[PDB]
Amino acid sequence: SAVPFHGAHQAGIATPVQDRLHFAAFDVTTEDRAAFVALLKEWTAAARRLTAGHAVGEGAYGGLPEAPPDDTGEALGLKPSRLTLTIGFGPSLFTRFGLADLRPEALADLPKFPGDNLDRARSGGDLCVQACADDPQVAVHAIRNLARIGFGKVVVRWSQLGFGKTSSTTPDKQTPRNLLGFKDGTRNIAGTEKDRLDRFVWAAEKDGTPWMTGGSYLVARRIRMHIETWDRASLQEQEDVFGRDKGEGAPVGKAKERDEPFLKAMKPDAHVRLAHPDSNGGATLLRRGYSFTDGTDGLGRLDAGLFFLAYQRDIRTGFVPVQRNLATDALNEYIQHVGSAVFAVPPGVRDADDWWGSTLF
Amino acid sequence: GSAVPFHGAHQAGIATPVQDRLHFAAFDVTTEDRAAFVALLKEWTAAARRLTAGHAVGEGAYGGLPEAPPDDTGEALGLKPSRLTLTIGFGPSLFTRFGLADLRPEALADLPKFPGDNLDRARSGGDLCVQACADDPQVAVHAIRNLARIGFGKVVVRWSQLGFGKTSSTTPDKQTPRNLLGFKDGTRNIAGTEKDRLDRFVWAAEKDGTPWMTGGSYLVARRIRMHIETWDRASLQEQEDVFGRDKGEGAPVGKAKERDEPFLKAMKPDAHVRLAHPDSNGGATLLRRGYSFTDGTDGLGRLDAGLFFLAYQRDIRTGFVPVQRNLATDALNEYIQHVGSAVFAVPPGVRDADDWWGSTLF
Ligand code: HEM
Ligand code: HEM
Repeated sequence: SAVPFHGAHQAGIATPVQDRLHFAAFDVTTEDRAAFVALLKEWTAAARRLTAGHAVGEGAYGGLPEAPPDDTGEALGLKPSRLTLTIGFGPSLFTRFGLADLRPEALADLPKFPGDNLDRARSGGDLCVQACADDPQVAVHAIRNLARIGFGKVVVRWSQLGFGKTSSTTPDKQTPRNLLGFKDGTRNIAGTEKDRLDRFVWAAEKDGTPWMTGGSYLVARRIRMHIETWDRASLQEQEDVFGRDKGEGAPVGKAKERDEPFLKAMKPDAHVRLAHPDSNGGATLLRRGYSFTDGTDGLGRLDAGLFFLAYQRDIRTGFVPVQRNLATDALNEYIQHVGSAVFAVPPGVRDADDWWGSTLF
Repeated sequence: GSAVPFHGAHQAGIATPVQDRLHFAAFDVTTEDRAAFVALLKEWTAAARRLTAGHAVGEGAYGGLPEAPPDDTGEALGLKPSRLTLTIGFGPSLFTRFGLADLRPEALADLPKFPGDNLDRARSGGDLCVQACADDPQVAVHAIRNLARIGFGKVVVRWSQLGFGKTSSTTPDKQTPRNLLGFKDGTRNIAGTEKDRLDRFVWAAEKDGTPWMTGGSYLVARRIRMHIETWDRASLQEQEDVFGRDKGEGAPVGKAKERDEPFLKAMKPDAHVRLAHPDSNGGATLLRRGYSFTDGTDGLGRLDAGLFFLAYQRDIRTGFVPVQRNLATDALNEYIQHVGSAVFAVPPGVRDADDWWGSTLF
C-alpha cells in the first residue's frame, strides 16, 4: 500500500513496479543556487507527504479562505497507491550553479543512433521526476503539485503518462504484455537480486563520483510503435522478429517462457539475440518502462508505443553498447525513437532531515 | 474483474457503473457500399461479444496459420474482461450516406454556437463512434485497435480521446470521484438503478417520433480544457464560490454533508450548481459520464489538462442544449474552454446473439 520514501537508495528503482507512470522533465529558470537548494528542500518535504498519502502543506482545504489551497485537492480520499517519487539531474543542470566539474563521467551524452528521430521538444531536460503509482490520478496529482510548488523556479519541459499491468485484475505471478503482443520483462534484473543491482545498477564509490554513491543513471527513450504495420505482419514474422513465440513467450525451440534461451536457434537479427548480455560482453540493464497510448495522429494512426526506461551503474557500459548492438535489429522496421533523455539519479533520502540532492549541494 | 453483459434492451456503457478508464474513438466511413457497411456492422458486434467476455476476436491471438497475421493483435491475452463495455453511436453526417437522410431523428439536433466556443474541427464531428470503457486501459485500447483493424478500408479513425480516470458516477453508493479542479463530480447525477428517471430523461421512446431509436439514447461530447494555472492561483473561497459546494466534503453551501439537497438561493447568482440544476432549467436532467484527460505539456511550461465531457439524454433539444445555454453566465467559464464537440445517436441494445448493432436502422 505504501513504499518507504527514505532509504539508502531512492525508491522507485528496485521497488515493486506499480501500475501507472507519470514522467516529467523540468527546466530550471533561476540562476540562484540558494533559490534552487531551497526548492529541493521544499520538494522533499512535499514528497514525504505525497508518498504517505497526505496533502501537501497545510492541506487541500480548511485554511484562510482568502489564500489559495496549499494542495490542489484531486487526491483527497485516495490511498498512497504505492506512490514512489524519483528525481534525476540532467546534463544541462551542471552548466548552472557552477557545478560543471561535478558532472559524473558516467552521465555520458548519447550518440546519435541509426534511425533516431529525436523530437527536441520531448527530449532532454534539466531534471526529472518519475512518479509511479497504481492509481494514475495519484501520480498526476504529485506531478501537478510539484510543478505548482516550483513555479517561477522551474517549468515542465515535457510530460509522459504510461501504464503497465492492472494489479486489481492481473497476477504478480504473470508477465505483462507490451502493445506488440509479446510478454515483456522475462529476462530483467529483479529487485530481489541485491548482487545484480550492486554490480549492474547502483553507482559505487570507487566508480569516480562520490556524491553519486547509491545513485544510478537513467536513460529514457520515447519509442513510437508502427502498430498498423506490425498488425499486418504474419505471426511468423513477429515471432521471427523477437526470437520468442507469441503465446507462451518461450525462446524458439524451448517450451517454457523462462527456459534459458539458445541464441544460435534465433535469426541473427532477432531482438533477444542482439539485446542479450552474451552478445554484449555482459552488459545488463534494469528495464522499468511503460506502454503509452497518447491518442491518434492526423492520419488515423495510433500514437502508441513504449516509454523505455533503463537504470544502470554506467551509461557507457549499459545502454550505449546494447543500443548500439541493435543497429540491425529486425524490430527496427516497426519502431522509431522519437524522444530521449539521460539523468543521474542521486542516492536516497536517508532520514527526515535529509533532502533531495544534498550530497551534491 | 467481472464481465458486464453485452446484450439487453439498451446498450451497456450508459447506465452501467462508471469504469475507471476510457478510450473514445470517432470514425468516418470510407465506403459508399451499404452492404459493405452492414457487413462491417455484423462483424463488429461479433468481435464485441468476444472482447466484452475476455476472449480473442476470430481464431485467437496465436496458434493459427504461421504465414498469416493473427486474428487478434494479442495484447489483452491473459487479462480479465475488466468490466469492458463497448457503446456505438451514429453521427449526423452519416445520414447523408446510404440514403439514410429521412431516418435522422429530430432529437439528433446540431448544436448551436455557444459563447466561448472554440472548436477544433479536427477533433470534432464524426460519422460514428465507439465508446470503450474498462477498468484496464490495455483492455480498452485493445478493443478500439482490433475494431479499427477489422474496419480497415470501410472506416477510418477521425480522432480519439483517452480518459485516464473517471469524473462521473452512476452509483451514488460508492465514493464520488474528483475532477482535476479538486471537487467531487457526480454527486447529483442519474443513477443506474433509478429506472424511473432513466426512462424519463435518457432512453428514447417510441412516441418520441423516431421508432428505430426506441430504447436508445442521444450522446453529446464536449472536449473542455481547464486553465489550471489560473485556477490554482485562486483562493479557496473563490473556488468554492464558483461551484456552490465546498471543496472538502462537497456539500451545498451552508449544508454539512455532500448529499444534503442544495438550497439554491444561498448560492451566488452565477454559481455552477445553481445554473446547471434542473430547477433552474425547467427540469432538464442529464446523465453525466465524463472522464479526465491530460495530453502532455502545452509547450508553455505547464500541464495540459481538462475534462472529456459526455452526457446521455432522451433528447438533445431538451437535455444539453438548454442546460448549456443557461451556463452562459457561469462563473466556471472563466476557467474552462470548450475545444471539441460532437453529437451521436446511440441506438438500442443488441437483443440477442442473432441481433447486431444498428439492425433497427438498417
Ligand atoms: C518497442 C521497443 C521494444 C520492444 C517491443 C522490446 C521487446 C522486448 C521483448 C519481447 C523482450 C523479451 C522478453 C524480455 O523482456 O525479457 C525483450 C528483451 C530485451 N530487450 Fe527489448 N524491446 C524494445 C526495446 C529495447 C531497447 C531500446 C533495448 C536496449 C537499449 C532493449 C533491450 C532488451 C534486453 C537487454 C532484453 C533482455 C534480453 C535477454 O537478456 O534475454 N529493448 N525486449
Ligand atoms: C470542466 C467542466 C465541468 C466541471 C469541472 C463541472 C463540475 C461540476 C461539479 C463540481 C458539480 C457538482 C456535483 C455534482 O452534482 O456532480 C457539477 C454538477 C452539475 N454539472 Fe458540471 N461541470 C462541468 C461542466 C458541465 C457541463 C458542460 C454541464 C452541462 C452542459 C454540466 C452540468 C452539470 C449538472 C446538470 C450538474 C448537476 C446539478 C444538480 O442537479 O445539482 N457541468 N458539475
